[PDB]
Amino acid sequence: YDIQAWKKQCEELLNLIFQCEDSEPFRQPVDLLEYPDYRDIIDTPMDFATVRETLEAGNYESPMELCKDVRLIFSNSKAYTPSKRSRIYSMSLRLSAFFEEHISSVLSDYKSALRFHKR
Ligand SMILES: Cc1n[nH]cc1CNc1ccccc1F
Repeated sequence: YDIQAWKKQCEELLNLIFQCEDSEPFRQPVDLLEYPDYRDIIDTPMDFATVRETLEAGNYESPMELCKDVRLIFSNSKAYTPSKRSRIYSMSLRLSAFFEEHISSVLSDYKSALRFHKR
């Protein structure tokens, strides 16, 4: 029933993601000195610190918006990887599976609470 509960649920999930070793390449914006052509390939960079800061600033209205940005981290990894077997892309696949497994109930609970609110 709680329309606001998603926010703390997303903070807790982001805390788990930051503890997870697989998130290391995704915690901060990609450094252009390390990957000089990054912006030639990726139009909209995204990383977990930016997601956490957007959430803490009160700049997400729903968990769907946060999901869209987290999914952008993973699609940017798939777009920039030179191979489906690269280290960083393999880490992104595992982290994405972990994220999707945990975000499902957050999204479901929010959409149910909102449908109850508008009944
Ligand atoms: C993100 C990010 N973190 N660290 C480097 C990058 C750039 N992306 C990337 C690079 C190589 C293989 C696979 C990839 F997705």
